[PDB]
Amino acid sequence: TYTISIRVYQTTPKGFFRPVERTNWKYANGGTWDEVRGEYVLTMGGSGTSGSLRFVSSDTDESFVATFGVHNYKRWCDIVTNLTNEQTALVINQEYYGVPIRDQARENQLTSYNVANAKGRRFAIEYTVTEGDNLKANLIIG
Amino acid sequence: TYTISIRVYQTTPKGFFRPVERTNWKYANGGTWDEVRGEYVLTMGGSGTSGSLRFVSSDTDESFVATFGVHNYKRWCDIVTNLTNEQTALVINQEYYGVPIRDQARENQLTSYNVANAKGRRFAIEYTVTEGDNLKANLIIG
Amino acid sequence: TYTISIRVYQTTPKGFFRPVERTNWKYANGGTWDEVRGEYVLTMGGSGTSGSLRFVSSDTDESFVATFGVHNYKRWCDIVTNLTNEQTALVINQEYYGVPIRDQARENQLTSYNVANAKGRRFAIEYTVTEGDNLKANLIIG
Amino acid sequence: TYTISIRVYQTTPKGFFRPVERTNWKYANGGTWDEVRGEYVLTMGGSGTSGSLRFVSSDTDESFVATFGVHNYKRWCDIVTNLTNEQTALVINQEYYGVPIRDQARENQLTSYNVANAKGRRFAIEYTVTEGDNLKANLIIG
Repeated sequence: TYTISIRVYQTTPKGFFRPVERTNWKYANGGTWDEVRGEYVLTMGGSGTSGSLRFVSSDTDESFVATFGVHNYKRWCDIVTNLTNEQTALVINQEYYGVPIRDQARENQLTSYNVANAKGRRFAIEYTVTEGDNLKANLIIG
Repeated sequence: TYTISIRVYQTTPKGFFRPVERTNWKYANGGTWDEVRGEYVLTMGGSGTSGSLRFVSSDTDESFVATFGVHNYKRWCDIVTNLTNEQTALVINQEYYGVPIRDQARENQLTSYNVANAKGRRFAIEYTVTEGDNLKANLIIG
Repeated sequence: TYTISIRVYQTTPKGFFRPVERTNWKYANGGTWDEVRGEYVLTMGGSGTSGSLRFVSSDTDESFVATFGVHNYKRWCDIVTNLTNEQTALVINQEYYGVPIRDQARENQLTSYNVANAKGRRFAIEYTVTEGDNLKANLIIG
Repeated sequence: TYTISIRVYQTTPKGFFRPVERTNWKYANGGTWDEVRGEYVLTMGGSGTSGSLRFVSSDTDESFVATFGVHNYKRWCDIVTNLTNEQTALVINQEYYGVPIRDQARENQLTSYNVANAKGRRFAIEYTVTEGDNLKANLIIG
């Protein structure tokens, strides 16, 4: 059993990102999202699946989907921003298992990733514990 | 803009269902899930989309997905239980837009629905406000 | 270190009780409230303190304070209802350390307790795990 | 009726502050805490009362209590850090109605306040809406 426990950091009072969606991919017996001691915890039965979180800032018309998983026993992550209204986390989560560019992001098995939106704001995932059964990550909103 | 505000009633202290997933379908400019005063609020851009909540009772190996939406300007709902390990809310929500047995349920535009799992536990949705932009429902776990 | 993990059951769709307050008494180095996997978790460094939760049903003008703690290495609980507007959880929690009738409730070290309000609705605390470091309780709203 | 809607910004991925306590003072018919769209909402019956939030970073042995209220029809705020183990939000909130050094802070009716703990970490409250029934504030953790 894997857990990925995520701490969210909003670094500037410019805009306000709120959680709006949390999804689980169907592989490796699925998985769950729990809130535990102020953290978002993704639990998976083993390697080969993932889950996504979407955050929205209605004040500034900004949003992103952050995806976390394990591929061949190594943690991975990605962030997608500049979302269309059709790009919910339900949509994005699935793309990592069929869309070549997204497949590659998962295959990269990154301990850290960052991307900025068209408005200039950067988002980052940083795994602080990168090995073992209880992985930990910071989700940093710039 | 539509909202569906959901109050969850867990009625029986045998097992414990916890929220594990909340999804948004991509049609009608998508949507969001918010927690508001102890309720789950699904907000949608217009008619033709939906969102799902999955609950799991790990103590008793039980689970269900409850889906809420608006089809042709009328509210709808459905519950799926006796889930396989592959049937996350991400999977189930999407099935309402392509899978015949799910399409028909959506097209029924029900104000109430109930189902029992193999263990005999009843799950129910009852809309308490069935008209207008701001709909309300009870989700009752038996 | 003690934890008391509380599962809330709302047994009837009549009214809707929502969480509005959570307090920690100052003895035995205080304590904390956490949300963990859908449960309310009170953590205390040792015996001799407590914490309170207040729930309100605005629909029906009902409310109660539920208090949980450990006294001389035995768990205790109490519920106060028919609250005046001045009886917040901050107020009620403290009364178990100075008010004779409340002191007695704590000294009783109950594994279960129930009380009904003037409107006829009953509330109950039921400890399902009554011994050890990780205590568990059902909070049942009738 | 007053509301104070609070957005929490945790700006630095060194340590992690989690919400552990939320209290309501007894004056002006008390009040409630609600979670609304990712924000903390303190609702009060009238002028002359307050509510407190405690946050703890267990990883770095840091904590603070942030208090928000209305005094003589003007909003006020304060932060207390470098807390002893006995100083829960239950304790701190009550001190604003009897303890001279706390009374004076409330009477200042501040729209903004900041303080640093012994480790040099800054905590700040800034009201973004300073007039009317529905007030807004940022709680910024440095």
